[PDB]
Amino acid sequence: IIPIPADSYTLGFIGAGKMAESIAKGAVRSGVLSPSRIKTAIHSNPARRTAFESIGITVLSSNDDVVRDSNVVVFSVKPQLLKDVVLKLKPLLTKDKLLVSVAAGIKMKDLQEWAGHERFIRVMPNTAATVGEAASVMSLGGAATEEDANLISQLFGSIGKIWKADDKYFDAITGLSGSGPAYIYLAIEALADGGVAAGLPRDLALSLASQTVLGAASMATQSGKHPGQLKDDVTSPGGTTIAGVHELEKAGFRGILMNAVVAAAKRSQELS
Amino acid sequence: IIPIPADSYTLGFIGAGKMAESIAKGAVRSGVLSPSRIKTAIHSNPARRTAFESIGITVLSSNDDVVRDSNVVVFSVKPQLLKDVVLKLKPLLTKDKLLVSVAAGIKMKDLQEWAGHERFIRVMPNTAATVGEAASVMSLGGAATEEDANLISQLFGSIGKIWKADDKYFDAITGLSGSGPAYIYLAIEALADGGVAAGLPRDLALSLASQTVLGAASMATQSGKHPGQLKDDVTSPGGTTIAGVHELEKAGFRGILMNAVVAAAKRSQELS
Amino acid sequence: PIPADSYTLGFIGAGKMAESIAKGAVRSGVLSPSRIKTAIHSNPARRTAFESIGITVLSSNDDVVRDSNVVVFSVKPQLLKDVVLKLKPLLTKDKLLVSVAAGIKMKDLQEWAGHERFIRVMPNTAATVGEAASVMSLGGAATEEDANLISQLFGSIGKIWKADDKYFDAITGLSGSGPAYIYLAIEALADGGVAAGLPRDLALSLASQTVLGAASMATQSGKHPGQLKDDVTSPGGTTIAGVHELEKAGFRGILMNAVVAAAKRSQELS
Amino acid sequence: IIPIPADSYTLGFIGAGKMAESIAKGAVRSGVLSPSRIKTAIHSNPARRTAFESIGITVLSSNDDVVRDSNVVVFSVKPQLLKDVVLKLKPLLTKDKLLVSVAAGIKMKDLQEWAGHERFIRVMPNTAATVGEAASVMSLGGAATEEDANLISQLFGSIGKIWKADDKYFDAITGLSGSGPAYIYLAIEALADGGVAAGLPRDLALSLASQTVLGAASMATQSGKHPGQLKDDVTSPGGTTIAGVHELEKAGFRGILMNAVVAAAKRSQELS
Ligand SMILES: NC(=O)c1ccc[n+]([C@@H]2O[C@H](COP(=O)([O-])OP(=O)(O)OC[C@H]3O[C@@H](n4cnc5c(N)ncnc54)[C@H](OP(=O)(O)O)[C@@H]3O)[C@@H](O)[C@H]2O)c1
Ligand SMILES: NC(=O)c1ccc[n+]([C@@H]2O[C@H](COP(=O)([O-])OP(=O)(O)OC[C@H]3O[C@@H](n4cnc5c(N)ncnc54)[C@H](OP(=O)(O)O)[C@@H]3O)[C@@H](O)[C@H]2O)c1
Ligand SMILES: NC(=O)c1ccc[n+]([C@@H]2O[C@H](COP(=O)([O-])OP(=O)(O)OC[C@H]3O[C@@H](n4cnc5c(N)ncnc54)[C@H](OP(=O)(O)O)[C@@H]3O)[C@@H](O)[C@H]2O)c1
Ligand SMILES: NC(=O)c1ccc[n+]([C@@H]2O[C@H](COP(=O)([O-])OP(=O)(O)OC[C@H]3O[C@@H](n4cnc5c(N)ncnc54)[C@H](OP(=O)(O)O)[C@@H]3O)[C@@H](O)[C@H]2O)c1
Ligand SMILES: [Cl-]
Ligand SMILES: [Cl-]
Ligand SMILES: [Cl-]
Ligand SMILES: [Cl-]
Repeated sequence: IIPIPADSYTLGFIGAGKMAESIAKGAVRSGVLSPSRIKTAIHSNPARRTAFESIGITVLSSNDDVVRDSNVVVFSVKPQLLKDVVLKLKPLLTKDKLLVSVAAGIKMKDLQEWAGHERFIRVMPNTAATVGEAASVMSLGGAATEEDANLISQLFGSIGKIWKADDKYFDAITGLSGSGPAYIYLAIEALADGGVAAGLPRDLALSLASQTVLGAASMATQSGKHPGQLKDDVTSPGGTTIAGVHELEKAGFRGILMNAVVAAAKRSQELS
Repeated sequence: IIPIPADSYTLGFIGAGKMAESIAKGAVRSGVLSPSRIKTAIHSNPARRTAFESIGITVLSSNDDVVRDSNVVVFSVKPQLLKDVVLKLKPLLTKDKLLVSVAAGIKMKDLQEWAGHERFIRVMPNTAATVGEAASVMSLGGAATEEDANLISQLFGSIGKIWKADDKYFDAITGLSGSGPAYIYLAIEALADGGVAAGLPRDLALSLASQTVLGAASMATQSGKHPGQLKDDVTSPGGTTIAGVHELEKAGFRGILMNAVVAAAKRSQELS
Repeated sequence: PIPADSYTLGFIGAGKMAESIAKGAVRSGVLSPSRIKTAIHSNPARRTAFESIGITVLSSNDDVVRDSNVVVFSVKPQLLKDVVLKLKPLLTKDKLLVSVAAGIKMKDLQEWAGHERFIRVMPNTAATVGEAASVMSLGGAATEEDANLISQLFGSIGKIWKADDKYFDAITGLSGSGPAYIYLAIEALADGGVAAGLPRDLALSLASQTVLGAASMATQSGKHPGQLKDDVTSPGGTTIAGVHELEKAGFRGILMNAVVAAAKRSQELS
Repeated sequence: IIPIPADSYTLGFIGAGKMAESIAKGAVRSGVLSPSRIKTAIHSNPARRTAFESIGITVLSSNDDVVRDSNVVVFSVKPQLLKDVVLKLKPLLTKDKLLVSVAAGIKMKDLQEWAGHERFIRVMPNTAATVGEAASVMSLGGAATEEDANLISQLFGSIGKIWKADDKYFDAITGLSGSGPAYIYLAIEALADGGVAAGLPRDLALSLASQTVLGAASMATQSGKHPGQLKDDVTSPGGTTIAGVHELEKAGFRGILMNAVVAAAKRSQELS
């Protein structure tokens, strides 16, 4: 358990997919890494090779070589393939290398058991990694150090925001930040459909809907205020906003969103 | 109707309130204007003086002096005060000066009638102007030129996005982009409440809820995809997301949001 | 100007609300009983109610008006117009007039009296225990000092704010009518406790005090109600389970509906 | 089992948190205790030291010292920490010291077992302790005396009202007076939103909502009347109040509150 060199470490991705590509691009963009400090290896699809090579990243010929050449190893394969991937690599997974999993639904207890050591960090990012606005949460294995956590905080900070939490919260996280973007995609479409129903052109309705949601969320993220207070700030007496708000409350809007999170969290738990 | 010099016009705010401050800051930040080209005047509250002076802007002693010194005049008082404010200034409202209203709910027909001429642009911004993410729409009076419009686009482009539309769409705009932020504040709170109901800490639930919404909206704004495509991208077969989405659909989530927009737009119309 | 420390107050309509205001003003020292007058109508039990507080009961409404710097109209609303018309010669501009009548607008008050030195107040039922929510509106000739005087008076029986007359239908639906919404809530909470196995007496005692406490927190804490709700909803706990039931059912929207309906009814009546 | 000296006993808090601070302040305010008769010890957060010292209370260096110096010991740590805290202190928990737990959801049977004796009182307060308007209930362990009960009644009388009940009622007490304040916070916000929907300014709507609720509860507390009679007193024929009440009854308002108490009480039982 030697500290990973914060400014010069090399990063390897096992599973050269979309999430790996997003993280790589983000980290290159933010200057946290350069392409020469990133490695991956393809599986069956040769189009993935091109994706990485075109951003300056070297694609090695096996998972084993990626691990050998890396200080930090990110496992970014589909969850149901992760166990075998880790077991095959296990002789190379020495405690001087920080391991990271972004696999949905795979618990730290299992990660540590497969790898045979506890210098492991789990991250649950979300789809908005692609635009640098992921909501990510990390949980630390028994031997991950504070400096390991800072390294991962800086890396994932390059594709959005990143918070820390106990591993036991990750089913609920999955139902909220993991699954939530679909709730808001529905909301955006519905708001646009509402605009069109009220007489607006469809291109404008959609443009407004998307930017309205973006603006409101940016207020919530930057203002330091409770969402109730933000709502209070915009509801003028007897005005349009409160008329719309009343329709939401008549229908139990808040309880519907709560239901969705809860159902999604419960599903996460059922899928293990 | 002399063209307003694009690179040298002076801007005046009538009503030195929150929205004026947001616009002024934005325009100074973007480099559209320098503080020396902006003027305003205080009403009763001397704290507003400080707000403007601290960004380098000169506070004159009356609304009349602001108008005299300005090529472009933005009316940013509360809507129910606007008529008397304009009537009092009318003699100074010569046709060489471009007039702009940001007042919610006040139609172009009335603006033009109060001012006595048609070189008037209406804008409807929203509350996210404070963080530079407003959704704004402008409509042009009968004598507003294409160059006048470009000037106003550039100015409102500095506090978010800005689109153009006929005045007859403004009730529906008001119900969607004007009132919509409250719908999303409710959504954010409810997502957080859902997280807590599924066992998350509050501080984390709320941070995730806000950043989830922000991220999803960023994906909608940048991806070029229809919201249904985005929803398809994240709903993996039999997974957590589609479980949550199904709960939303069982309850008619989309129709509830449509209802809110339609009701808000109908209220806008009823208020005039 | 009405002498702030020495004025005399008259009640026209010696009912419950007049009694509550009289007691509260006596208790706070804003008035003494010797500075308050009223007159009975038909019920002689009202005489004993006022006399037992040290207040003189005069023999007619006319005498009450003559002897008073400030005149509070505290008869039922449908009786107010005739009462004011009968007294109109005595309603001189040196006397401040006040109505606590539900649903009667300032425009009508001023028209019946023939002048504009008139203040309207909408209190509520909790005046009885010194916890009213009250709002005042000022007629066209009511002065700032007149307003202060009324604030002091209604500050003795609860809280008092100022608002334009045009808000009073909505006020009536919220603070006027709202107590009944809470009485339902209290009963329901108790019934819920009994349904979960609690003894009735204890269920009811807990319900009332839980509501009292929560409202005291909202009043004193300086926090938004959402923040207060956040403070008590621990992760996966009992509180968020209960809140989730409320939200599934659209609890908030139901209370909104009640306020809106009540306000609409106020407008329709008035 | 020596009686605790009613006028001179010393009180110790284990767990120097919010509830401990509320109880301390209430007891000082009412004159039941003086600050010199109260002791506590901090854990990790030194801001808690300042909170108690600023009330005149001595902060000792360990839990063990607090116990040694106290006749009455109040356990005010989070419930999931309580078992270990009591086990560690057990050698000092002699029968001459009255023990009290304010921990939510921890039964008398377990308390007695952990401490190794039955001179134990359980109290369930609620959040309004902060303003002296808690609804609290106590249950008595097998060796708690009448004089012990009077001592606790007096103590908790200083932060609200306090009743006695068998331990088997506590899941339902938790769902009603423990959780109930949230139900009322929703109600207060909803009433305010309703005011705004009916045309009121926000500040006034919220002020009125809060005081209306406070008033009505004071009437219920002081009047000696059944809530149905209080409702009958304010519902004039065909008037505004009955119009509002009818909307409540149409929607099954009473059943919804009953549902919330029941669900909360059931959750309490499930959490143990
Ligand atoms: N995508 C998101 O937005 C998001 C959000 C949160 C979490 N995640 C998590 O991120 C992980 C990756 O998702 P993704 O969307 O990027 O998946 P993906 O695009 O399908 O990428 C997975 C890659 O792994 C490769 N692979 C399969 N077997 C392999 C092996 N034995 N060794 C090395 N590579 C192998 C696949 O290549 P072939 O196709 O050639 O077999 C594929 O390129 C998942 O566990 C997911 O739960 C994703
Ligand atoms: N805020 C938003 O998010 C938003 C969004 C869309 C549209 N709008 C619109 O923008 C306008 C301004 O809103 P706002 O929130 O900025 O309001 P605000 O902050 O209250 O600003 C109003 C300002 O006008 C001043 N004022 C009052 N009477 C005046 C007079 N006769 N002459 C000059 N100034 C006077 C007020 O001063 P005193 O307080 O000192 O009297 C105050 O500084 C409104 O029409 C609103 O509909 C706002
Ligand atoms: N009580 C509240 O909580 C509350 C809340 C808000 C507003 N208000 C308003 O306050 C007003 C009074 O209500 P209240 O509940 O006190 O009514 P109340 O108890 O019935 O008393 C009104 C009194 O007026 C008397 N009266 C009838 N005709 C009269 C006349 N011509 N001259 C003088 N007095 C006459 C009645 O006499 P008899 O005894 O002979 O019948 C009665 O004692 C109402 O307008 C109500 O809307 C009350
Ligand atoms: N708050 C309420 O309204 C309310 C209502 C009813 C019941 N209760 C109950 O009252 C109890 C306390 O709640 P609370 O809100 O007051 O919690 P709190 O504010 O978090 O207080 C807990 C305190 O215990 C300390 N602590 C942790 N481990 C300790 C140990 N081993 N020895 C001594 N102290 C330790 C903590 O210190 P650090 O900060 O350093 O960790 C903290 O100061 C809970 O059991 C709760 O169920 C609370
Ligand atoms: Cl509005
Ligand atoms: Cl999914
Ligand atoms: Cl809880
Ligand atoms: Cl009524």
